[PDB]
Amino acid sequence: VASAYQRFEPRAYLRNNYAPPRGDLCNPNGVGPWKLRCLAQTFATGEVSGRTLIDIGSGPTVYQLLSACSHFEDITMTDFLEVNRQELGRWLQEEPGAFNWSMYSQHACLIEGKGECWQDKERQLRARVKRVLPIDVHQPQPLGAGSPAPLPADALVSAFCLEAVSPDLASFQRALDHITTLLRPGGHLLLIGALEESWYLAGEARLTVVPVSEEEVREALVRSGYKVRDLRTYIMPAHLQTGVDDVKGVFFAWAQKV
Ligand SMILES: Nc1ncnc2c1ncn2[C@@H]1O[C@H](CSCC[C@H](N)C(=O)O)[C@@H](O)[C@H]1O
Ligand SMILES: N[C@H]1CCc2ccccc2[C@H]1O
Repeated sequence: VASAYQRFEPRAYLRNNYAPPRGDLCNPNGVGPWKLRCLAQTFATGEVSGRTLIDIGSGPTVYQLLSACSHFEDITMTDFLEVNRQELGRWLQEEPGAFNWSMYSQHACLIEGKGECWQDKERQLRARVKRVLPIDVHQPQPLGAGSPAPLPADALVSAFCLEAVSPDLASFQRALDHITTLLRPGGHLLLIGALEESWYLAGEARLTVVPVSEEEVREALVRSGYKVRDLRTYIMPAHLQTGVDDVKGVFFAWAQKV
């Protein structure tokens, strides 16, 4: 795995999953609106709050934190690759060539229904993101020892990471335990991932994925000592099946550490 990700191309990844058609948020039945809606509805309950939040395996994306940013003042973004942390930086600093997340910011504002302009939303996200750290979910201590990230975190967010970096279920379970050590007791985990997928492309890189089911995800969460508050499934429509992968569905889980 670690070897495969060496050819991971952030620009090709973003283009494959966050540019039209999947990146076309106008159709409410798409995977993007669905993910944003799951994240928005969860935070809207007001039951997921605190001071610090860690995003596990952020890669070069920020959509997963658009609704979250208004509930946590200290946000930590992370990733295995330096190239991704660099791409993130370009957007956080508003540097040349940053990826345009404005459509997602606008829809998150639309979905949240607080009449917030998307520039304010992006402003808050850039402000509350205090650091982009390297990470390895396979190490018992993902962030290492003595990381600037406040621990234990109040909340964790991770999208398309674990299943995309573990050769099989077992590795998936350990990686889950590994990041859970970063979550404060009683804390919350918002996990999004691919269902029954086995590979996806990112430029020259061809990544293996462990095909997981909703039950396998639920059981793994429980085994890690979580209380599954909510677990949803989104079936990938034919129109969003483009050749960049073989994903069948997408899952969203809101688990609380007990
Ligand atoms: N061992 C590891 N530990 C943590 N993250 C890893 C990893 N190996 C690879 N990754 C990272 O996991 C990411 C999977 S892509 C997910 C990107 C983004 N979170 C989204 O929702 O689209 C990549 O950025 C990859 O570099
Ligand atoms: N590995 C992940 C990459 C991001 C993504 C987005 C939407 C649907 C599926 C997927 C999976 O391929």
